[PDB]
Amino acid sequence: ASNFTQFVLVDNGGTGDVTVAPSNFANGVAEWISSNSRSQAYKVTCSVRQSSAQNRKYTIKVEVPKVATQTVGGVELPVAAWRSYLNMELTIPIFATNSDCELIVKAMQGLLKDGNPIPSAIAANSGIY
Amino acid sequence: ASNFTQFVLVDNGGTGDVTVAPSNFANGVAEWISSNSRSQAYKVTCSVRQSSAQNRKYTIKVEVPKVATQTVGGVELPVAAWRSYLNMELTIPIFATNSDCELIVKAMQGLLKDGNPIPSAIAANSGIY
Amino acid sequence: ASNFTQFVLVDNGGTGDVTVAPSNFANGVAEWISSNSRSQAYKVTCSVRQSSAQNRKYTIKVEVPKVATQTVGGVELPVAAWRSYLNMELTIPIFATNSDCELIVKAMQGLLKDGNPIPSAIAANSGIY
Amino acid sequence: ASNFTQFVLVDNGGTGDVTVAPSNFANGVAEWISSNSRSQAYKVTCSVRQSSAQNRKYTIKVEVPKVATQTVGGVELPVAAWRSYLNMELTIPIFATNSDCELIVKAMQGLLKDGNPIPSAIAANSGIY
Amino acid sequence: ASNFTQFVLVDNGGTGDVTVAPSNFANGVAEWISSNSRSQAYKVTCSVRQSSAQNRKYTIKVEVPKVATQTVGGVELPVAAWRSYLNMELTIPIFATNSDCELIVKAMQGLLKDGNPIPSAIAANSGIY
Amino acid sequence: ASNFTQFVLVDNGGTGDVTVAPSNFANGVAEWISSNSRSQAYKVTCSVRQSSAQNRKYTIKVEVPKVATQTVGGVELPVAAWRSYLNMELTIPIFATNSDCELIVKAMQGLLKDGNPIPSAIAANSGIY
Repeated sequence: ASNFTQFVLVDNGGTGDVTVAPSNFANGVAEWISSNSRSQAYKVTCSVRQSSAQNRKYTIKVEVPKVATQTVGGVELPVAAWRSYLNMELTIPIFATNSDCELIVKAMQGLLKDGNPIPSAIAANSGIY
Repeated sequence: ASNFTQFVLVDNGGTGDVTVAPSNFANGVAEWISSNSRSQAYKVTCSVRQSSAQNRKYTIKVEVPKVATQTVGGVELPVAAWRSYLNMELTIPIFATNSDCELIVKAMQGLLKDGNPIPSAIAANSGIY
Repeated sequence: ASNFTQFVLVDNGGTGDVTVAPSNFANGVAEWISSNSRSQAYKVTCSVRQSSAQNRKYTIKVEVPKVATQTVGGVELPVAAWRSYLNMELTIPIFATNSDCELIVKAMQGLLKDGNPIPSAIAANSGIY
Repeated sequence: ASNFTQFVLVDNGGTGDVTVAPSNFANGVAEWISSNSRSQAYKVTCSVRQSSAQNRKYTIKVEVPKVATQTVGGVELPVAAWRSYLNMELTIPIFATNSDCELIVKAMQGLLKDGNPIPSAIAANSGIY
Repeated sequence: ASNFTQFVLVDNGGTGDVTVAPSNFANGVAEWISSNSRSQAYKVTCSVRQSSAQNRKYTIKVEVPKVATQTVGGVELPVAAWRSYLNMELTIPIFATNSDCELIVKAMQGLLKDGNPIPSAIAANSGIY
Repeated sequence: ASNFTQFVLVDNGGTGDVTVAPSNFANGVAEWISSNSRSQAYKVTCSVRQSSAQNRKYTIKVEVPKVATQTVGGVELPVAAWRSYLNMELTIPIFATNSDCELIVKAMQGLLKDGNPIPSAIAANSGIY
């Protein structure tokens, strides 16, 4: 069941979608990037290992470019002002079955579903109030 | 209106859905828990802070329990056999607009969407290859 | 093309086969793991290195679990009652051609072919008699 | 009945097979040797012992020669230019049944089956890629 | 689709072409080798890393052997009389777009094109004058 | 056989080609540049020497400007953000003949030929996957 394929990272209704495609598999770490320069591209990485005696840990990183007032192909500095970073670590005990892992995935999807407090706060440049 | 509202963490189609409701805002950490004992409850937390002069960081955590009944000293108690922990750290520059933040949210949603490589690998107890 | 793919480790006809899938490639050690619970999963690893100026060395390991349920204090977990461990080391001089390597592989396959003394002894809980 | 018999180590169709024959059983180590010159012969050994109170351990070794003629000072001798060495150790708990042992054997056979990653890598003078 | 595929390193017009095929990806270094013994094989390696915060560096290496047969202790072995080593280091800023990288590739191709000064000098065992 | 002449570094089908012409021969090091400012020009350098007792080494350097969003004739800073560097060293044993050197040149051309993994990865801002 090979799964290292391109996918739509940002869905805009079919027109203007952001697709990321495989770009590196060194050290077993899967990497996707969009069709941009490295400084302006969307980037996704994922790897999994045995973190402890009874846990496995998925390490997932996503980089998102700032698009407002962007100059496509230009040199934008400082780097920290134009990019957002997501560092996500999912720790799963070795006892969890496929059904348990499906439940965990559903939990993450519900956490980030549109209209829910966490995505609403992030999208509104706000905290919890 | 306040964004600190209850939401469906795990959507099973209307029956058996896991709902978490606001439970604490002490020390600046927003907390949600399911309607269970603290030993067996689902948990969601979220906080935001000025990580540096020009960046803001969201810290989001979710706990998924595997419930069980444990006999301790001849008495049965509701416990969790194990818990799966999700830890998310999201750093956003202060220069990001609302549209940029919406792009970040859509990126995360597309990352965790059903059928995509990372959720498929997590549900299948496997890495990316 | 790529040989870091999933393959059938145990061929139980057409139904009930044990398939292992790539999970990790850290430190140049390829690792395959079967699906469902990690505590009960099969494991295969392989790595190759230049052991001396004139020799290359393969290190191959396989773990076969006996699946069982553990119940301690009323809490049930999926575990391996015990595991069987295979450790293989194969040394091949740099002078060996592809034909020589194919001959070595055929030698190993004939070593483990059904009806031969060593697989018969292993399958019968017996030694050489 | 007896498993200390001659068997085909390398199956080159029907003509040119490499057969090894019993030669020695000293110190509980069974040894097979192919015919013609000992300096150029194939070698297979196998022994089993109680490694711990709960484990039995098989030690299996195979030597594959590269046949050549050595000429020193005008005197010609049949020698092995070099040898490939396989060392296998398999540990099986005393609790394993005959069915469990057959499963272990099938696991090894599937490990070395043609088209699988590890035999392909060995036969192609290659690692995992 | 994966870009880790075999390719013709030396094009002789269809007969006698030197082909290298993927052979290893351990430790993040992609390796290609020709269908020969390791002692006499052609070799290509390639790796990429974040050399600094704003630059990426490709490290590309090629080995061209001059094959021979050496008598060692009265036994003839396949060796390389000598090897020619090519070492390429290519540093690219993260701000470079795909078109910029295509310009880099075209520059290298034009640099090594038949009839040009540098390849003519290399083929003629001479410098530039 | 004088060979220090201008050549097409980047071929764009005859229109828009990038030509580099001789610009310096100090210290015996041949240098080519395009018709630009030194900060924005293509630059090629080449020299050869006896590197060791049994090896000669060609040292070849190429500088490529970032063209996307370029301001022709402008002051672009930092320098490291607008230029890519190739450092290529070819080591050839003193025993190699003209035919061997032609083979080495063919190897380099095949390495960098369009459609092959290394140029594809470089042009796609990607590694090996």
